[PDB]
Amino acid sequence: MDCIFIFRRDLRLEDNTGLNYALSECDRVIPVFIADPRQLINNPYKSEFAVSFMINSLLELDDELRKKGSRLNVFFGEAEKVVSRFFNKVDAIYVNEDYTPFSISRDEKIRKVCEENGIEFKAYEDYLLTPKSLFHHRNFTSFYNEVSKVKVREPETMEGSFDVTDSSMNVDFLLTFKKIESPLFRGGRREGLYLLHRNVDFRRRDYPAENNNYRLSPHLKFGTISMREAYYTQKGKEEFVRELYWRDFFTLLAYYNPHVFGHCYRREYDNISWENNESYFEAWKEGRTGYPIIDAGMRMLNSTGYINGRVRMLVAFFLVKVLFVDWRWGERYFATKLVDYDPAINNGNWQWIASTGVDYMFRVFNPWKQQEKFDPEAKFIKEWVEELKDVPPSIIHSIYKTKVPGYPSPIVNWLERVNYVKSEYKNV
Ligand SMILES: Cc1cc2nc3c(=O)[nH]c(=O)nc-3n(C[C@H](O)[C@H](O)[C@H](O)COP(=O)(O)OP(=O)(O)OC[C@H]3O[C@@H](n4cnc5c(N)ncnc54)[C@H](O)[C@@H]3O)c2cc1C
Ligand SMILES: Cc1cc2nc3c(=O)[nH]c(=O)nc-3n(C[C@H](O)[C@H](O)[C@H](O)COP(=O)(O)OP(=O)(O)OC[C@H]3O[C@@H](n4cnc5c(N)ncnc54)[C@H](O)[C@@H]3O)c2cc1C
Repeated sequence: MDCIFIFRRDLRLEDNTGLNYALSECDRVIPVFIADPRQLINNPYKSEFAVSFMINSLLELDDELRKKGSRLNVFFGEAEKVVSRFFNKVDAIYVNEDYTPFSISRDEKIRKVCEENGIEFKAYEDYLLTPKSLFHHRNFTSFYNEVSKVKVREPETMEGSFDVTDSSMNVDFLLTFKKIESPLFRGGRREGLYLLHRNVDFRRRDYPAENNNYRLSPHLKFGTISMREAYYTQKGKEEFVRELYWRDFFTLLAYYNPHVFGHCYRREYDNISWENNESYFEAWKEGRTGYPIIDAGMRMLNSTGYINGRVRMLVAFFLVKVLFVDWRWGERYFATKLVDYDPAINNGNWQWIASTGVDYMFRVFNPWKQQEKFDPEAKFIKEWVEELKDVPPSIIHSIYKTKVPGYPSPIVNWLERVNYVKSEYKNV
């Protein structure tokens, strides 16, 4: 048959489930990418960094296609409407299903349009490491132990034929949306594999100053490499593989509990009276809070669109349990900066930290203790907080006692706040 494959979040030609079936089931396959205005224009949850990474990855994907006497066929508009106008005469349409409300309804509409035109619509599982039917767990540890026993499908690629549509635009069109690139990523599968092979001490992955994180999230989220590939390449590293499974967990959690997008996983907490002091929130986004480690984190994130998991949760903790600001505010702000923004993964993590999610205990961290343990030399802090650039570490770790020039002193006492926020939770 003459069919179409629509890329979305699986920006690669290797080990792409839906693409594989498409290549083996039809004679010619037209590789398509649809620039959707609901995602690229006036998206409150849009990240400029994430977009650049996607565009760059889309540019790289286009090269791989040209090396096969084809090219990426680009269209513009809402997915369902695009299919409707341009593909009404194609045989079938292949894709990889996703798990968010937006994605689910978008595919339902494409399905309707497909039935009323005689186009076969085939969606396949690809983003997850495990089959979705296998989910039915309260917490992560329960999930991992049960599902990790299952065998991960091995990467594979089918041979086929890539065709083109003269009408369609080409990747050049997408350059309008690439406005500001992360100095820390370049996108594409080639960079992805390079990162996948750096040998780091994952053991010390908590220390920001060190370089022990693979920085693979954006590549996994946008699919320059498959979940299965990351898995087999690192199969021997238990720590990394278990963390890889956290992606599946949060995705599936959201898939089976759509209400997380807008409400608390544990609904009762939808009654918390967030102080939401717009003033503190503004200080948090600018990294002008009085805590060095928190300031360093936000500042890095702002200019880079990335921060390791340790800083990520310290920052999230501080906004929710110390400045007492609704986690949804932080969720949205992050969605705005993360080069690796993933709706379900971002949501899952925020709720976890705000303890309105999968973690049922009311977890608390000591900013100063934390700061001093994971950045003993204050190297990370000095790298991102301009003003403390020359203050000796010893002082920085106690900067609440002093008051260096140009650096605001703590905007609140975390201890008193955390106690109040908790009482407010128990109150509920
Ligand atoms: C900034 C960005 C732009 C992208 N543009 C395209 C594109 O043009 N074409 C394409 O095929 N794929 C695009 N992608 C890839 C996208 O991840 C896949 O298309 C995916 O299948 C779509 O579902 P999503 O939930 O990730 O949509 P996303 O782009 O995250 O979001 C789509 C819609 O959901 C809203 N939304 C996102 N997060 C939240 C939240 N936490 N709470 C409430 N609402 C939220 C957005 O505002 C928008 O209205 C883009 C991804 C990002 C992060
Ligand atoms: C408040 C908060 C928001 C977050 N938002 C996102 C997000 O929007 N998109 C996203 O991809 N990750 C998010 N995470 C998870 C995690 O921080 C990032 O995946 C990680 O920092 C990416 O950098 P890395 O690849 O170097 O991770 P490293 O530790 O090198 O690699 C570990 C890998 O395991 C997985 N992983 C590790 N921690 C988590 C986690 N907590 N949740 C899910 N998967 C994990 C990822 O594949 C990650 O690449 C968030 C975490 C927190 C606490």
